[PDB]
Amino acid sequence: IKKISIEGNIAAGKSTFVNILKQLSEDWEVVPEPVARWSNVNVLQMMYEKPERWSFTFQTYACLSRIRAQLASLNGKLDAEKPVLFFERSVYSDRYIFASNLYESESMNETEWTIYQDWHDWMNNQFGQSLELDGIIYLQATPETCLHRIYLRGRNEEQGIPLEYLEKLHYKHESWLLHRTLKTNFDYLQEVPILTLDVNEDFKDKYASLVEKVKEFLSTL
Amino acid sequence: RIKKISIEGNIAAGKSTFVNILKQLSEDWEVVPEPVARWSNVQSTQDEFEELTMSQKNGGNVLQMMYEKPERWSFTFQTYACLSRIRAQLASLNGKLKDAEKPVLFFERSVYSDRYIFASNLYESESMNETEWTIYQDWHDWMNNQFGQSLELDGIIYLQATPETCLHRIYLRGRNEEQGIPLEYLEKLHYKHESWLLHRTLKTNFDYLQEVPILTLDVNEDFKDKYASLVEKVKEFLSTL
Ligand SMILES: Nc1ncnc2c1ncn2[C@@H]1O[C@H](COP(=O)(O)OP(=O)(O)O)[C@@H](O)[C@H]1O
Ligand SMILES: Nc1ncnc2c1ncn2[C@@H]1O[C@H](COP(=O)(O)OP(=O)(O)O)[C@@H](O)[C@H]1O
Ligand SMILES: Nc1ncnc2c1ncn2[C@H]1C[C@H](O)[C@@H](CO)O1
Ligand SMILES: Nc1ncnc2c1ncn2[C@H]1C[C@H](O)[C@@H](CO)O1
Repeated sequence: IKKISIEGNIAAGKSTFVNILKQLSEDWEVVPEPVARWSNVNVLQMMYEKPERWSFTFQTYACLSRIRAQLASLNGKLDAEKPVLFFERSVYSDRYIFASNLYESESMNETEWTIYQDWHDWMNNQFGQSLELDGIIYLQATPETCLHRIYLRGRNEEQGIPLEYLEKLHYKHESWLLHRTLKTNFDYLQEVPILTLDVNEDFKDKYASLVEKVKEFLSTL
Repeated sequence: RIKKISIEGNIAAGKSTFVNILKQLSEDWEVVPEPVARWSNVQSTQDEFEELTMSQKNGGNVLQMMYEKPERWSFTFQTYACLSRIRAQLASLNGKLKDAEKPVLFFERSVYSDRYIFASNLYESESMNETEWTIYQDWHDWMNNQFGQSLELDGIIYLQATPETCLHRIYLRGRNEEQGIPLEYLEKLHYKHESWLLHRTLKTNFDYLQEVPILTLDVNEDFKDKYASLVEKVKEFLSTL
């Protein structure tokens, strides 16, 4: 099973795009972010209201529900010829973008962070080899595109998110995936291929061509 | 084929003492310490390069933090306490007792203590809200459907001391973080272990526990008074298995 992680900032349109991709082939399946599991255990609203209190509790639940659902979809599903499983984001995104960001903003203290890294390290050392990515698709949209789209989706918990939060997360994604300067202690990720895609335009325009590029990206793998 | 024996009892019941002495009777016996030292000095792993120039910094005390503000730090504590426990138990399960004839691996507390005794109590005491309590049980259960089976106990030895003995032995031990624990906290935990291990009425999400053999030992006495009898009882206990 070839595993692809779909990465991008909030409301760039990763659920939109991946849902579109699933249909191209029967050999293609998707692992969504468990946002409904998060809305009703509402830990998402809690952390966004009180980031200094609920940040670590969120990252734990977040990453845990992601590991669970990524593993459930390999342990079952697909006799498929050349199967691909696309992940809405990854364990690497949780830790080196969001959790790292919250730390950098002081919504996690040194203790919380250290515990979070030690849990991430262990949690991932049990599997890791099992959920290792073969490729990344970085959906690239500006902070402002992403602020507009948050308003379009209309989710109640995210309406307060300031642009400056999004710029931050945007800088982390560019550093990790475009400049490739961010260091994870998973050194295979340095030899993982990355398809960057501009998705700033309205999907009425340019969009469908992107999907043709993806069929391509997954020929070389 | 390693028999796993969990060693349970309240705080300062004397579990560390009894089982680290008890293990000298056999080379086929080894003990997995409760990783308390990791909880009072929290550290994550260092980069392969960073560690040649950087010291492993002394972390925070998430054990003190939890005592000082349980409604803030109970969830974070339970989560790490359980992770570190599992990690050590599994590591010694894969690690020790190669050339061993009748191996017994004695655990200091279990993953079930942390959930059904300690966390259960912080919930009940309102130190963890429903979300925290629900997130935690969801993690615990998952963790148990993986590495469990590999962790199943063959027995439990319950070292029974009065809340008052525990409190005394807390002062004796002199552990800084625990010095302001009131008798009432120890009372509640005593009660939880009674229901689990003596009366066996406490309702669990793991059925085999209802069947697991339990040896109850009274360790209120000065160590040397009952030592002879306790070792007798224990050995007559491992043979039933
Ligand atoms: N290219 C696009 N053009 C116009 N709207 C888009 C585009 N991509 C996504 N959207 C819309 O913006 C919102 C956020 O997209 P979504 O796929 O939910 O993002 P994510 O899952 O990455 O948070 C949704 O309303 C979606 O319909
Ligand atoms: N039977 C005993 N009589 C007098 N002191 C004891 C006895 N058993 C243990 N102690 C002391 O009580 C303290 C707590 O013991 P410890 O073995 O750390 O308990 P636990 O491991 O259950 O927390 C230590 O000072 C230990 O030396
Ligand atoms: N690992 C994470 N840490 C903090 N926040 C996260 C994380 N993953 C997803 N989110 C947020 C982004 C959107 O608000 C919403 C949709 O995924 O959930
Ligand atoms: N699972 C737990 N939950 C809350 N506290 C715990 C737990 N395990 C140990 N302790 C505390 C009690 C003693 O201070 C000391 C002995 O390990 O650490």
